[PDB]
Amino acid sequence: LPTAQEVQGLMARYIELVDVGDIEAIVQMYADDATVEDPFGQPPIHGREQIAAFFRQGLGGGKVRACLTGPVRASHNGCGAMPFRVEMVWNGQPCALDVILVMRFDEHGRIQTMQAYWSEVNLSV
Amino acid sequence: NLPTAQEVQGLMARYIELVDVGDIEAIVQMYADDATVEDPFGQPPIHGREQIAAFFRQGLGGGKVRACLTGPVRASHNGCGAMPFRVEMVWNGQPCALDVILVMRFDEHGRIQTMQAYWSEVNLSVR
Repeated sequence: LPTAQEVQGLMARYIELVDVGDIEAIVQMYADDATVEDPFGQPPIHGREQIAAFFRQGLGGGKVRACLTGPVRASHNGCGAMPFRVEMVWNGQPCALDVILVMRFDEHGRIQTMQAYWSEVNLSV
Repeated sequence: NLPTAQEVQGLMARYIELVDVGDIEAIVQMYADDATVEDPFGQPPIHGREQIAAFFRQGLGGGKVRACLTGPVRASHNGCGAMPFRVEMVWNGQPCALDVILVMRFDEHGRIQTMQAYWSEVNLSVR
């Protein structure tokens, strides 16, 4: 069960993995039976196979940039939240998306649940 | 009347305004009667307006707390939103800043049903 400082580290690395687009390293940060709700409000994705398919589709050939826009907030029960921005172009016009991610880690330092808050009101193009 | 994403951004932005001014009463008014609060997340939750009101009395009550948004409010389509903000106050006899992230869920009447605040000592900064 990751300490507060370890959570900050695990989460910062996660944005780094998204920014570079290493899909396989991203999937390995998740527990084998992790759950993903992105966007929060829609039905959750379950398991690495489904999570992998989700990322291969989203970060696939997309060429995306992602960066923390503020410090990672972490608690003492293996949970944390962070604000970040996702930028693309694919259309000639710069597009941005502001998101806040909430994660709960397990006793092995793997992501058990992940929830991303954002909607169309967070798009800026 | 479950708030839309845009209404959530408004409600949450308003919440911080009240915390800044210090209107403790206007804040408790925003919570539903059987609302739940977890601040900081990881601690046992407080149930009911009574406890909640008692809670804010202790915290915001004593101390000239200051607070501002540090980024836009993220909002879902099912009455939930999350936002990042900073709190400024006097900690253990020193000027300090606290970086926080709040997660809220509203009910069918625009009242806060659940509130969870993420922060720890790792989010504490001097001056």
